[PDB]
Amino acid sequence: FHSFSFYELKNVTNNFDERPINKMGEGGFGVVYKGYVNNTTVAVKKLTEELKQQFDQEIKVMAKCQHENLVELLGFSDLCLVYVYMPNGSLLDRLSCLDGTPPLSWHMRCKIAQGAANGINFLHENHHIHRDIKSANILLDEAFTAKISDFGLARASVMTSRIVGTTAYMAPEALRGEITPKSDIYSFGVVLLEIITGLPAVDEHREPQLLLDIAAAIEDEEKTIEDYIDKKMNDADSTSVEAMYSVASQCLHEKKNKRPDIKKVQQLLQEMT
Ligand SMILES: O=C([N]C1=[C]C2=[C]N([C]C(=O)N3[C][C]N(C(=O)C4=[C][C]=[C][C]=[C]4)[C][C]3)N=C2[C]=[C]1)C1=[C]C([N+2](=O)=O)=[C][C]=[C]1
Repeated sequence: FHSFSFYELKNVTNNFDERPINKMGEGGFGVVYKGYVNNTTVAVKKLTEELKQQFDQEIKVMAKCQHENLVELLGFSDLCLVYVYMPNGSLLDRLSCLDGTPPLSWHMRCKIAQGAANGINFLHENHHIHRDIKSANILLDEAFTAKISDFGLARASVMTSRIVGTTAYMAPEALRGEITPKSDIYSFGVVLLEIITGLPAVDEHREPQLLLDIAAAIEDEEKTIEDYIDKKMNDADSTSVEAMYSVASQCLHEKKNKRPDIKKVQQLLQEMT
């Protein structure tokens, strides 16, 4: 950790230039900018007291959660969080091949899914619920090691009146204010479908619009997973694919109690390879 000056961060972000190439992404909770400090390329997240909680929620969890499959926080400071730069961005942007990056091989996809499961496993073992598991919050380092980000809106492992998260990924019970680690499982389910299909979780111009409903159609023998396997790879085999799809289907059980725990997800993803 460390305590950066707002002016230093401002200086290394070209006055937080809200224009891409120093900007690199934007959630609901803030904007992310590229920076250089201590000869280290960094990410700078600039973030009513709700927002100030998400800052300390990020610090509190990042103060007591270091794992190979979680992003690393370097410091803080207009509230600003500083992270180690993830040169290969988000799983979402790499699945979509944004900026012309090569399609991820099935081999790398299988590694990213296990990494992502291990990061969720560490969170759940340390009595944290992420509450916003999605391809955009799985980041990729210099070796394409999966790194879970955005532990804002996380909570100790109940109902809330402020339903938060990303609709296209959220469990039914989470959409009704419930807060259970089994919500993280369902959302990871949607991530596994993104990995298999290369399709976004919501596409306004697509029928169906939600990848969730594609999942349901396949369970009702009206679609097939083979017909949805991402065509932008040459190293997929049916066995590993339909084994990963099996994990996603178990993850996407509408009834929370019938979904596996993150430990069983990890095991099933290992058995796959
Ligand atoms: O670094 C954090 N995030 C982020 C990091 C990010 C890197 N990029 C750029 C990116 O992936 N690029 C990929 C390669 N590119 C090319 O053009 C290319 C290269 C080879 C062949 C063809 C094309 C362009 C650059 N985009 C990013 C967004 C977000 C981060 C964020 C947080 N966070 O709390 O938001 C925490 C920890 C780390």
